[PDB]
Amino acid sequence: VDLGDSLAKVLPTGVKVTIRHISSAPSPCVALFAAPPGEEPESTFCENHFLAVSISPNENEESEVIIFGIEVLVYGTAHLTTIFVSKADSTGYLHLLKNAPKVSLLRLISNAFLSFLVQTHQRPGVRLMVSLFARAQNQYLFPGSIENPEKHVLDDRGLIKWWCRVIDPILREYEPETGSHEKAVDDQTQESAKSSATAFLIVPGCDKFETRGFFPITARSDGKDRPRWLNSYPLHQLCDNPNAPPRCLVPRFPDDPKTRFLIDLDDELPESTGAAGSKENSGHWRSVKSLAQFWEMMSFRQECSAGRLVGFLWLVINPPGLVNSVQMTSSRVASAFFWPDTGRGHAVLSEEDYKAAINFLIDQDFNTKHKAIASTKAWAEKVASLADQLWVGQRVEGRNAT
Repeated sequence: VDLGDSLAKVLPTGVKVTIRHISSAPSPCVALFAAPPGEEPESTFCENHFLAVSISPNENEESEVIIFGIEVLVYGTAHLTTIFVSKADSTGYLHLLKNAPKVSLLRLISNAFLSFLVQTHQRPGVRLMVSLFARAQNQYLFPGSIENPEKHVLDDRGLIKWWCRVIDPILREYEPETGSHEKAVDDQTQESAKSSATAFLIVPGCDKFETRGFFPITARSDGKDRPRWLNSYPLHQLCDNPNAPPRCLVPRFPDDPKTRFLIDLDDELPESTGAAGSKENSGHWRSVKSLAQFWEMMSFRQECSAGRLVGFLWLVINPPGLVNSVQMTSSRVASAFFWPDTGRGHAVLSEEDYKAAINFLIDQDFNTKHKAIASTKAWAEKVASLADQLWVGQRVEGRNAT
């Protein structure tokens, strides 16, 4: 599968953009889930992906300006692939694109990029998850672009609805499901031979009725027996032991408001925890006693109060030979699998060079058209240098006529 070609098929006819997809090779990382007492963490690898999208305000000119950046982290264990969105920002210069149709190009791009990474990181028989948290914030990517009067940002509620609309078409390429802890009918052999999926959304502070307000309108016509959007956390699909302490049941992503909370709660534990032969290693928090209580208390954190909201999204995909009733299995040992490389970027950088590529971009300026155009040329050359290529990326022309 080709990213530029996938993208060309969804972009409106005549829309021309340039893409640079850089990635890093899978390298060992800290587990997404904390280990329960007496066990080691699951062996976990992470692969960084970053897509920069630019336009040329005048064709047949070297002049490019970046309009969008999205970073996606792909985690792998023996039993779970996790595709996590870590960064996504615009610059506000998309308007410089002559004849730019009304559909959110940024939505189409994000959809296509995630779709691409799912197709190329899907392993046979292994559950795959797309995940993100949605909230308005100080995204690293493009400093000064906030001063650009043409950059239009959404608030928390708008971002949550936006991200669900990004996820919805990915979700609906897969078969409906009936329910994990639901009746064991003959929906077992049906949903198993085909790739299936459900989307899960939680917005702490919002009840089951208000939360449905965030769902795409497509959800109105799904049958009661096979909903595609659910207001809950898919615990039994993500965790092998739903009875382990709550600190083990929630994934820990970079810069995530919920991880910030997890870390504060972890600090309520005695420091004797983790130490050899410890008697203070139940892993139980002081102020929060269950997973249910974790989500409730999330709603009182800074990111969820005084008018702020954050939405947490999990798209859980069950490949053929797997239904949503099959509980997650553990790869832990009591106290390296095959990672297909078909969705690598235009440039595969070392961990060090990838960091330098992102940091260089962050160190640039996007306050005005002229400064952003200069920042774009500069970053493009830096990437080329790190990649040992003369020019990185490719140009894409939309083909979608519908």
